[PDB]
Amino acid sequence: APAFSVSPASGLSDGQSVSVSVSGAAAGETYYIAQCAPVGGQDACNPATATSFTTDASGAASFSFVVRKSYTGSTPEGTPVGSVDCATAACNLGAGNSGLDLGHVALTFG
Repeated sequence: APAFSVSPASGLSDGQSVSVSVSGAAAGETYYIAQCAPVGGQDACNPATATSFTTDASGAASFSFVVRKSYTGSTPEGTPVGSVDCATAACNLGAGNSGLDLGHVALTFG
């Protein structure tokens, strides 16, 4: 129903920025946009790229974001495995709340 896409969805380089656009929801609902990837241990998420936004004009939210081939991630169990990479594993950028699920774009590194 809602809309969550990113211009550059492939061929992303460490540091390269990406364009994100959220048009579908509406004023009266918050959302959390973040990128996470599993690790040889369990799972890790990026804290620096951890940001949130809210809808309003017909539920629109377009802004400039960024990506990193490898980002310092950490387990959610008090176990900071260390840094995380997207070369051997894949990274997924999703954005939404527990009540509404917009979707996520699978990032690739060619």
